[PDB]
Amino acid sequence: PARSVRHIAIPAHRGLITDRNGEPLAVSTPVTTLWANPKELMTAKERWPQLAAALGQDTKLFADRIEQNAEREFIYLVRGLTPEQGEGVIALKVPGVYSIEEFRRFYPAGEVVAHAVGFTDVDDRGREGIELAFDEWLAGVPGKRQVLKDRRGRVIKDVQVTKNAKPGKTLALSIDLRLQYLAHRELRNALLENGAKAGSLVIMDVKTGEILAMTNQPTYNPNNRRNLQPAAMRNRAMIDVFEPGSTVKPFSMSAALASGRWKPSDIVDVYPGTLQIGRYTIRDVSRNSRQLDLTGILIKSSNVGISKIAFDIGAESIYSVMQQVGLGQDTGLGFPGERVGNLPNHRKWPKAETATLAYGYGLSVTAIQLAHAYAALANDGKSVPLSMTRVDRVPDGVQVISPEVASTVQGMLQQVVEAQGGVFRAQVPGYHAAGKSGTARKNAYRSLFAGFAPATDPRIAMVVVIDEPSKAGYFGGLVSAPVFSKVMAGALRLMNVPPDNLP
Repeated sequence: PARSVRHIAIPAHRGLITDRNGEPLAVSTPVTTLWANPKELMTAKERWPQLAAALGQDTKLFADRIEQNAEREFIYLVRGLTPEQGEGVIALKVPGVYSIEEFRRFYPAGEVVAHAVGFTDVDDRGREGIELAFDEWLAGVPGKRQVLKDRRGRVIKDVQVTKNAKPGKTLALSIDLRLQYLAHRELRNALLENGAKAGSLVIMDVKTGEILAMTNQPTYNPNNRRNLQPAAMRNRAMIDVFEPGSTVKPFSMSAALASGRWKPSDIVDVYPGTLQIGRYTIRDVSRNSRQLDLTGILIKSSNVGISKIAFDIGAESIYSVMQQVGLGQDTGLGFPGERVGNLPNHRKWPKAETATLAYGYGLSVTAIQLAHAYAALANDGKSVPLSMTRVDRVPDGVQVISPEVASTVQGMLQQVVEAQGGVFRAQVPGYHAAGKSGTARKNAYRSLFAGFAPATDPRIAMVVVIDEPSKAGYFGGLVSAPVFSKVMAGALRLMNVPPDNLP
């Protein structure tokens, strides 16, 4: 053809991702892509080696790429390039060679919030994390303009803009970058201290449903993804599913206290620390007990004690609490690769399954779902939907556990924390804290700690997961208690929460 009118897309600026206080997490930054019109280059062959060398490219390979891509009017040369870096190559005045400003994401907090924020592909489209989940919101709408191209498809005239570009929208996450740094730093130190391979830490605001922090290890620099492995890319808090084990006993206990049949001072005989159910044997972590009250069943974490309570109240009451606080359920966050786990139902709950459910072997959950469940218990038994975006108007939420029962369980979990002395305590200085440790079998396990503070008027729920630690104590869950202590202490101070353990 002697001429053609073509479309050129006008790229939109992608919206700013910030933390809840407007700290930048994902910023569209100007980049200059040197591009070439092969069809024009074929007229200036004596310039090629100076160009090649200016692109660090091999003179013969470059001359080859230009001969092969010859009946083409566009090739990329250096799609990275900064504002200026093209100007030095453009100063060469080679015919068929061009610079443009595009946009490319920069992630100022880097590895600290890699999994939450995610990243864009080389086409500036969401690939992982928030970047993918909110791609439409952030992307905006490419503009378009009509150009008249000569017989090489090079622009002679701009005819009209047919559509102006619409910038993408700013997005404020729920994430508090100050708490995220604290969590990231303290999880990394715990994994080193404890010789562990991986882990997760989730912080939630129990009143708003907001995810204040979500850190996984290992992590990755989203600015430099060259030699990344699947291990480091794994958003474990949302995709690793596990049996919550001892950490769900508080839900079983909530069902017991709602039933009309149990009070905290009631006694169960758990001797001799086993209970046979046909061919299955329930076995306690410690087997030195006879009578325990309901608080003691959580302090000792007796599987037999919670199983005997379950047989009495029926699995259906326990299933119903676990379902209502979201265990094995869709969070609605629509994060890419987010797992829902599994909360088995039955018409007729068999005896083995009644017990296993009650001590957290019947089901599978994510660290996010476990944090959300603890939020409901901390929030006087009211569940508030999860958010990874800043919550200005708090949704209604659902009363799933009576405030009275929630208050009683909170007080039992404070006693669980007060029972542990020494270096593996979850005790939070200046505050009353509440929580339950646990292990999940994968020999190897995940160390779990779930809790909330302040215990008498809760603000923050936290789940710690430490994947195969090497600190081989009898109680593997306690490896996660000091991390909870340090990160809870820091989070309450950063959020100016008044101490509830004064003299």
